[PDB]
Amino acid sequence: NIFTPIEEALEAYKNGEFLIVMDDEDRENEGDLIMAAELITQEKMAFLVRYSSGYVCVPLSEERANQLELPPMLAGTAYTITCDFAEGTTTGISAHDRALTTRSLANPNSKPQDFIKPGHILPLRAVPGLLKKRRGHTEAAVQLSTLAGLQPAGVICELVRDEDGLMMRLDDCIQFGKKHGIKIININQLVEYIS
Amino acid sequence: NIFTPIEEALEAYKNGEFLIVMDDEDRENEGDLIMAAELITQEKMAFLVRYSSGYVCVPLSEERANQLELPPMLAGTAYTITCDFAEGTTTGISAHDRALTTRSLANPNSKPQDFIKPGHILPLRAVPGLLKKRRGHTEAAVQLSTLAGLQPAGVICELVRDEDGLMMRLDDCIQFGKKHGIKIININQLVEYIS
Ligand SMILES: O=C(CO)[C@H](O)[C@H](O)COP(=O)(O)O
Ligand SMILES: O=C(CO)[C@H](O)[C@H](O)COP(=O)(O)O
Repeated sequence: NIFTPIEEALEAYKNGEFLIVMDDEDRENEGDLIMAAELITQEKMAFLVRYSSGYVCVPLSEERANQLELPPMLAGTAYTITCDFAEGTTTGISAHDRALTTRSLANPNSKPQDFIKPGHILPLRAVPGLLKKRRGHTEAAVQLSTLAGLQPAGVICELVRDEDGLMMRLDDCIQFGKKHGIKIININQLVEYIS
Repeated sequence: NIFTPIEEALEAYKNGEFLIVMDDEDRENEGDLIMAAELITQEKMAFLVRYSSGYVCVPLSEERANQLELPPMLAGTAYTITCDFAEGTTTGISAHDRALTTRSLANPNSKPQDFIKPGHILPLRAVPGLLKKRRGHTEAAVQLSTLAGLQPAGVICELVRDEDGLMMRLDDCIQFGKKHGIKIININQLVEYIS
């Protein structure tokens, strides 16, 4: 009575909804909002930023990051050099611009030269094999997109409490999901489904 | 009747208050919260994240960034490789951790090896000469800290509207300052003072 079955969650994800994603069933886990990169709108980005740390990340497969010439920031969360999609952005940081950059990272027609680096989005490199190889939120995002038949790209950020800025643990995530009509899943659940 | 005189603003800054900082007097300017890096607490970081884009940046002088071995992210806003202060942080992204990292970047006793890279704070390299050479929010932050007799390090983020995630222009910044008891200045004002 807490977690949504995966096949129902995937349909929500396919229809451009966020999912609240926990590591497993533990009450002390902190929740992330995750949705498909190609489906994030200005309004949905505004929502994500409003209720999160605002350190908005875009999980991509290593292969896709390689195609887009987004190398690891250095040579643990696998940050690439940051970026903005050049055409149609100004400040880069706005909900509109962050959403556009995120959709562009998912778009299979995007080219390396279409992006300015550094920028205001944080792409992440998901390991090949995804959740079977690393049970990270990065791998979860790309896995969800893959299972949904979408481009292997997601967008994520950590839920934070309005009251005090503490990250939302399970109880608060359940409350947030109820208030905003967002389904909750956990990574263990996803691993079980694909295994 | 909008902008606080610089000497009064500096005293507020010295006492660990944020300032709302605009480029000049134009009503279309978007506002940033800026405060001294060494003075930011868990609670003040929570506040900054709550009302901003959450893409929290820490302006440092080039000399200080060089000392801390924080090279430009690539070889426009001058991002360095991101970082977390290692000791006393866990997730890096929490208000507590982001605040600690920010204070640590200001601390003249901090050493390069004290930080993990990449991380969850975005240090920025302010150009030598600060606002006399580049009228950026990066240079403004380091200038304010310098004028306040503090370490040449600040912390900044863009104010965003709760309603729709649009960046706060002047009118909304005035409202925000009144609601939260935060003074407003502009960069042109600061340039005039130092010139
Ligand atoms: O959720 C997170 C860590 O709690 C962050 O969103 C991170 O950017 C990606 O997570 P991971 O390192 O688990 O892939
Ligand atoms: O305020 C900003 C741009 O509007 C951002 O905070 C940026 O990180 C630093 O600004 P600048 O490039 O002006 O130094």
